[PDB]
Amino acid sequence: HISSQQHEKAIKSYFDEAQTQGVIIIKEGKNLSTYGNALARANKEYVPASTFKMLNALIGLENHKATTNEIFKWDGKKRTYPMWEKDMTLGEAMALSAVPVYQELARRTGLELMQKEVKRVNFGNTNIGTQVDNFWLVGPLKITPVQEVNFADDLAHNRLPFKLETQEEVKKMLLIKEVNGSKIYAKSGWGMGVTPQVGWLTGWVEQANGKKIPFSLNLEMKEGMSGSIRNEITYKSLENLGII
Repeated sequence: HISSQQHEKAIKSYFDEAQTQGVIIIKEGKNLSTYGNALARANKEYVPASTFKMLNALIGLENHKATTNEIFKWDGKKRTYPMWEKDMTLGEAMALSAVPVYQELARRTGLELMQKEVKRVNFGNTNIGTQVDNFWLVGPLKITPVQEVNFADDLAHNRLPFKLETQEEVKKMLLIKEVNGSKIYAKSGWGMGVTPQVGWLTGWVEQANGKKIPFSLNLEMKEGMSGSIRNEITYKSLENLGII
């Protein structure tokens, strides 16, 4: 029906119109497809930012540093956003991307265990340095858009080296949208403590027929830019390709 040239032009325009540079890697089966207006970003390293929360959650749950029902109490100190000044579960913190909750979880895990677990799952360059509570925000941990879809691919198919239940627990925390029988599971990310700033939206679409299609949107964020563009560009691309 529609030509590859046309799909590539449309996706590229989604990034052009947002006035940013980015790429969206789609994985169908074992085949990777790169779309966007800056394809060379596919194999470049960037901090994972909040997308790391997926692995942070897997590690904490596997090593019993928390349960899926445990309420992390707000300590009462001012936080960057009012929505974060409340008591929440890992799952609510994932949806709100509440860094404080995941920094606490990382501290429970501890530097030694964290470095060992990141090495074991082979996430990005696997280096977390010496600060257990911010390595995914300002370095030294980095990962490429290609490694992100592959990580998303593994999780969606329960192939990561964690118990089946642990992966299922975390996957339930990532449902962000339902469209015509398709479910989108994803984690957004936005590293503001780095220059240039990087935006993410990694995950997968589960189609009605059960097929899972992983993706990874990666672009440069600019001050005065709405975080929802990550989602809007992802949805329009997924739709344009007929994925959802």
